[PDB]
Amino acid sequence: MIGFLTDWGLKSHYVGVAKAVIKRINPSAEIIDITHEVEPFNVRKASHVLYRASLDFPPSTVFLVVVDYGVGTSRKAIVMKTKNDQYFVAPDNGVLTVVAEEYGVAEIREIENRELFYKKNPSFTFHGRDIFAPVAAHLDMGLPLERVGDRLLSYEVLKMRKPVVENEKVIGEVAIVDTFGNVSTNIPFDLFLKLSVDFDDVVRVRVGRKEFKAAVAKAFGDVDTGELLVHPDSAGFLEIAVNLGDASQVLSVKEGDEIEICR
Amino acid sequence: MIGFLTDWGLKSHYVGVAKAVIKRINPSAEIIDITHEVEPFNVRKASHVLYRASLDFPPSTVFLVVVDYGVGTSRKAIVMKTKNDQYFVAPDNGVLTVVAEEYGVAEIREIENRELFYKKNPSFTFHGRDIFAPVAAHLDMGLPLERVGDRLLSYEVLKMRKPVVEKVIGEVAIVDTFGNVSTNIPFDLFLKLSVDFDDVVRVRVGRKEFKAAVAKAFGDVDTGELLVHPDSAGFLEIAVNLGDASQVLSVKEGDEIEIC
Amino acid sequence: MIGFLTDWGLKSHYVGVAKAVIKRINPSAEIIDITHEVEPFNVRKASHVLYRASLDFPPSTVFLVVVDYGVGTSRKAIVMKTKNDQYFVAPDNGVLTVVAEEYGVAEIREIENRELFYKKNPSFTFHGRDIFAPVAAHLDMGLPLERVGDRLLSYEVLKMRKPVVEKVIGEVAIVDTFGNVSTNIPFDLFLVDFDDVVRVRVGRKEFKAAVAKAFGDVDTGELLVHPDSAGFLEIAVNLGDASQVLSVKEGDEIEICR
Ligand SMILES: Nc1ncnc2c1ncn2[C@@H]1O[C@H](CO)[C@@H](O)[C@H]1O
Ligand SMILES: Nc1ncnc2c1ncn2[C@@H]1O[C@H](CO)[C@@H](O)[C@H]1O
Ligand SMILES: Nc1ncnc2c1ncn2[C@@H]1O[C@H](CO)[C@@H](O)[C@H]1O
Repeated sequence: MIGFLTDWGLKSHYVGVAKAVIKRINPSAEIIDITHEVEPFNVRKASHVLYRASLDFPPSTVFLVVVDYGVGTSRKAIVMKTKNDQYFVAPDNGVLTVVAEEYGVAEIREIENRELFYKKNPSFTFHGRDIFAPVAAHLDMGLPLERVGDRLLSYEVLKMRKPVVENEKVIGEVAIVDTFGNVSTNIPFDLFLKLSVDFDDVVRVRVGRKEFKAAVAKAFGDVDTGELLVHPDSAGFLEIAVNLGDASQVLSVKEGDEIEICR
Repeated sequence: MIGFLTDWGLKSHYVGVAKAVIKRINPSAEIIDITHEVEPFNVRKASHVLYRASLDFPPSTVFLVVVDYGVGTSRKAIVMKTKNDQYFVAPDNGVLTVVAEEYGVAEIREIENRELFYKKNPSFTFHGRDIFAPVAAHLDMGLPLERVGDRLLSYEVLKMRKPVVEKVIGEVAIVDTFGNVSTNIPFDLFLKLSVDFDDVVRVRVGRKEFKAAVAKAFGDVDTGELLVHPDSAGFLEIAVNLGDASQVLSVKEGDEIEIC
Repeated sequence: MIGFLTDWGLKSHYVGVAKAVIKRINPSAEIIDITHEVEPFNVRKASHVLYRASLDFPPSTVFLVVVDYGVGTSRKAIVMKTKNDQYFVAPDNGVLTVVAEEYGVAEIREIENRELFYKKNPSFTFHGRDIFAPVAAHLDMGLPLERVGDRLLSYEVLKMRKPVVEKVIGEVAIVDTFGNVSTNIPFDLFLVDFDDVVRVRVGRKEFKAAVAKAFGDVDTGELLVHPDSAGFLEIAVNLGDASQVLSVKEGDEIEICR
């Protein structure tokens, strides 16, 4: 199957034309949209969403990831193979930073085989349709990776301050704010569990100059309606939520904001 | 096939990983999204959307319904088979109220067979992915109902105000993209008011009253005018031709409406 | 395959039931959503989106186009085949204006064969589900065009001002999610050369913009004029929102001077 992730939006016809190109190449291709609502050009956000979603896709899955503000420039178009046997077709702009770091890099190829393109002369600003989609389509069809082009020894990496445990607390950043307003950080709940904390404990969540108390719980309903809670999200990350409410509003936080959780 | 309905939104990756899990259990599963934009936690809205959508799905359809604010709590995870031969995989929180009342209940099973789960250790807040989705996939693929778990004799029901005639009185059930206001009032029940097409009735919402023409199509009235008619599911719906009824009437779902 | 375009939105269950209907007629039907977020009743916007998307769909593609404010009225329901071998199932309200003009019309049939319907008695306001969807499904299965109904020798046309060159002038056709402003001006006509700086006039205000190939060819936040993925001249702000910066909306007149 092909996992599809972009910042194109479902309002425009861009997603549909890319799917048409894929289906023209392989009528039997299975395309699963991860999301097409990544905020415009937000590669940092996309890198996180990609990793978390990839955890639920099987080995051999080909991911079409296109959040490409540098489309048409000298930035490289690449295909990465992670040590967990998954494939990623994307621009070399750092969007593959998290999967590369979490799964390990097995091999990286630059897309040079023009025979895999949808058009002889790709549009200057829509490589997603003319280069990335068809390449993902061919790979998902059995095309050997080596046929995409020559290997690369490096790839662009997004500078990120790794979440660490230091003196009774864990420091990190807000990675994703979902539809409910739940605030998921880049702090692994396992890392958080090294602060010798447990469900039913109460910890302090610090955002900027504010400090909130929050119960460590398993489910939203484990606290009264409207109350804050700290729990592990579906991908194993520490998330802050408000039962039947919006944590991003209560904390007044947005993606990228530094967040601290004291024991 | 599988009818998918949630309050997860299409912006998050939640819907995609759920479909991936389903596709992993059954590569040829046909998944049709009813909607994933149900307002967060709004089980009442979902209960109506579910029923109206189900009317166009064939018998044997397995519906995956997940608007589950109680995920991870003691609330039951169930599978309901209605008398019209449709199956519903959902939390026991009242979201299946309308399909239960309209189609009647044939059987109810509590999801207990852990071998039907996606992961050995289900997440505390994403049963949609770890329990409901895979169970819906297995069911849509043949799995006998008895393989789900023990039977249940009752299910949580959403308290509702059954629409009656005496004028007609009901509630706004769904406000769609266009702002059309669909009620829980069957258009047939309304016709038992000696009313007829072309007649002008009065719409009473809150403390305001409007004049509305009984018509068949939006274009049967001048642009911007209010009309009362049967929507695609047989329910009385109020709309503004080339306009937004919800804005004009300044009404929201759950709102009580009166037609004299 | 079927290209699906409407103004129904993805929030409502309408799109879903329409797809269920297509699938019941043909379980193997391949449905590709072009968009369901066309502004309500905006047939003009839909006509441009339909054409631009259709350029990337193969011949023999069946397009289900339903932006039908006149649903339930005397407006005709039709099936149009264009000379580029694509089929369009839609209301006769001008939504097919652009594909008809750009590709040329091969034939038009009024939908009269009721055996192609979803139900004997179609709803008054959801022909998308009861008439258009099933018809598109059948055509996609190989149903001969002559089996749809009788031929029509005309169709409703949305009058439109054609862009020119004298500096060139045109109108904003589509503003995408990024805020990029795509016009109805073919970038070929426009072709001045890349790297030159031109003037963009949007009513009373004027802006300077670089003619470039990639958004990144200018500095962050700067304006550029380039060909979009369909070949139309588009105005964009690198890493920004041109629609906001230019304070323009679809339908607005746009001028570009050397
Ligand atoms: N105005 C813009 N500035 C920079 N990048 C853009 C702009 N519009 C679209 N893109 C990028 O084009 C890519 C698709 O080719 C998208 O992933 C998007 O990030
Ligand atoms: N902050 C929250 N409070 C209560 N329920 C929630 C919250 N966030 C998500 N959910 C529920 O989790 C379910 C998915 O597991 C969704 O159907 C949603 O209703
Ligand atoms: N209030 C309304 N006025 C006019 N047309 C409408 C209204 N609501 C829905 N429609 C049309 O009904 C069609 C679907 O049957 C849609 O394409 C939409 O344009």
